[PDB]
Amino acid sequence: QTLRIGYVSSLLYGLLPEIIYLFRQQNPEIHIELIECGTKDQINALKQGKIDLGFGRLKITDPAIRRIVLHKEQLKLAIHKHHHPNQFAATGVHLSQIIDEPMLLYPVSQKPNFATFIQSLFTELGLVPSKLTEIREIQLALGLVAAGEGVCIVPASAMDIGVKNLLYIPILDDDAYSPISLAVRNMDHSNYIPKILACVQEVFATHHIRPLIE
Amino acid sequence: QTLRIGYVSSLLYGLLPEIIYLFRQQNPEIHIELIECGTKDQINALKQGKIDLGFGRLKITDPAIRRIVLHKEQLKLAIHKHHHPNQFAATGVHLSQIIDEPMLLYPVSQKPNFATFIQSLFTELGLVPSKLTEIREIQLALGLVAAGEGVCIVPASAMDIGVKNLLYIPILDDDAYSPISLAVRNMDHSNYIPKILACVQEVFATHHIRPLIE
Ligand SMILES: [Cl-]
Ligand SMILES: [Cl-]
Repeated sequence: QTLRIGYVSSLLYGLLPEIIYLFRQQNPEIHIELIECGTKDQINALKQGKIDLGFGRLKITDPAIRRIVLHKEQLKLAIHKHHHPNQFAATGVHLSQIIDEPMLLYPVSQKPNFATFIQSLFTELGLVPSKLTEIREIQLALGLVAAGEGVCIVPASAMDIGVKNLLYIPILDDDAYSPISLAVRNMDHSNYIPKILACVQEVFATHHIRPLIE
Repeated sequence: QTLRIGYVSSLLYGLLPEIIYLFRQQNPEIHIELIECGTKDQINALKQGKIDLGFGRLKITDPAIRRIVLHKEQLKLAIHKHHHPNQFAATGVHLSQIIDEPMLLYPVSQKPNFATFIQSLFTELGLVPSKLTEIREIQLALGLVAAGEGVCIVPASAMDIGVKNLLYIPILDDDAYSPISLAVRNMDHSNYIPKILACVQEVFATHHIRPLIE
């Protein structure tokens, strides 16, 4: 049997690869195909049987799809380490403090996506970012911050991406988090679902994190 | 005036963003456009005036293009930290030791590219890698190593990419390095060329590295 798992790349800096690695060692018989797939696109891919599991980073719902929320990652503002030493405290900023700053969004894809999500955080607060640029993928955006192209809001795990000379400052607003979720077809009764969820639990426990399931 | 700079993303984990940042602060008047462009594609882009500077990671020559070699990055084998504890010594491996291992190449693009370069290192030694898979971009490949998909040869600066649970082992063969080079049109006499080269020198000196120029 072949298990097709959709994922977004920003999740590769967190616990997901560990989870897949553990699943694989526990289930060596199963052939695993990892497939890069945007969060919205995972819905249709699941429906059409092109993937069996979808790991995504923003909330999208569908009646045919069960969304299993694993964890909420706090958002951070990535800045060049010498950018605004006084007005951007290391203890954190509110989104209201950064509307004047050149801001990098990601990815470049058909919307809705993480770029529209981040924009919505401002919109629901009645804030308007003054300059937005859409960048292909998160790692590029962080590279461009270091090169002097402004600021970029990222999930906590992106703090470890190896771009030099950055600081990652907490975003203080309540709604500023990215949910890590696992999507599956509602009428899929395969044993790989409880098996992968068991692996999620083992890895989270290893790291002293309680997942939002159980 | 607008300065168009081509780059490959793997260079964002090294000194390049610092260099661009310094250039920018020293030359605030100049508008800078950073453009993602493969190393071979930078040749034609320079010729057609679509970029003015091309930062690449493999050796490609053209009579109309001046190639300025800045630095040579040693290659490393990225492995899951528990993969072959005895046969892959942390002190280093020869390419001959890894031909049986599932190997991830990158990027997926029209050849020649870094994937064909890495393949050529084996070929010139009379070695044949048993299983090669081409992956879209370096960060994905490293994520897939962590998830259990095998091994991946990367430049030294990619050791800092934030994928968890990897080890990066020296490749011992003499030809196993990636040259960082700056490409320009031979008949381009703009002052941004000596200016960016001066910035390269300042940043390298900051890091106690002697560049291969001067
Ligand atoms: Cl992205
Ligand atoms: Cl790449």
